[PDB]
Amino acid sequence: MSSEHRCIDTNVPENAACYRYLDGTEEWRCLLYFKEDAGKCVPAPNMTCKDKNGGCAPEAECKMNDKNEIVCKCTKEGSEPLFEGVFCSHH
Repeated sequence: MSSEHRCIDTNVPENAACYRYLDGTEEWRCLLYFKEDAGKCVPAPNMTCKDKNGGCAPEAECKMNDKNEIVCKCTKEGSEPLFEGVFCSHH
């Protein structure tokens, strides 16, 4: 990820990613196969797309793979997945 969007204000939970937006706000999200609860990212090995979009960014498409794997897709053109699609960004 680009250095400008690394978080610098938030003490990020374990097993979470964090993105700092242009407006100065920061958002942390648990990594895939983890689920958020009060500041902790709990292991969630069989979470599905029905539970908060599988942990994929809200604007992403979540698909279940044949192996029961979560596949996030960033659909906007020139959008690319960060952290396997927990966030989607331009380039």
